[PDB]
Amino acid sequence: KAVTFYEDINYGGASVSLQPGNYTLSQLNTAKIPNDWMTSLKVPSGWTVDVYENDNFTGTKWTYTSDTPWVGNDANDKMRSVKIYST
Amino acid sequence: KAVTFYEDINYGGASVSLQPGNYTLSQLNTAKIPNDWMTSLKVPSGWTVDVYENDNFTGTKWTYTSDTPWVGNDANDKMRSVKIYST
Ligand SMILES: [Ca+2]
Ligand SMILES: [Ca+2]
Repeated sequence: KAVTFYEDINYGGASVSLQPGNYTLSQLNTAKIPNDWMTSLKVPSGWTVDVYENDNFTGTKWTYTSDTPWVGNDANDKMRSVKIYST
Repeated sequence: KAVTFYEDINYGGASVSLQPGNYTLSQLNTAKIPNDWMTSLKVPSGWTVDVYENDNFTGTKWTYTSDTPWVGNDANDKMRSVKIYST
C-alpha cells in the first residue's frame, strides 16, 4: 500500500510512490517529485492525502481520499508539500 | 463553495474568497487580505474556519462554522493567519 503520484492526467507519465508522512518541498524533490508537477494520484482505501499549494503545509489545501485521474483545474501542477495518512 | 471574508460588519466593504488551506499573513496579503482587517465572513455548511490573532497559526484562535455578520469584539480586525477546513 502506497500513494502513487503521477505527472500527467489519468495516471500517465512519470510516477512516484510514497508512504504516510509529512513531506516538505525539499523532501518531495529528494523522492524525485518536482514542484508544480502532480496531476493525478492513486490513494489506498481508507487513506487521506492533503495536497498543499505552498511549502511547509501552507496555502490552499486539496484533499483526496480515492483514486483521482485529475486533481482539478485549481490543484493541477501546484503540489509543493503533502501530508499522507493511512486514516 | 468558498469562505468569503469581509472588511466591514454585516458583509460590507471589500471581500476576498478562499478555498480550504492554511494561510500565513504573507499568503493572506498576496490574496489581497490585509492584516487586522476582517470583520465578517460567510462559511459554507459543514466547513470550519480557525481565525488566528498572530501569524503562523498562533495567538488567540476564534472558530466559525456558519455565516457570521460580526466576528465579535475580541476577534474584530485581528486576523493575521487562518486555517480553513471543508470538514
Ligand atoms: Ca503535470
Ligand atoms: Ca474591518
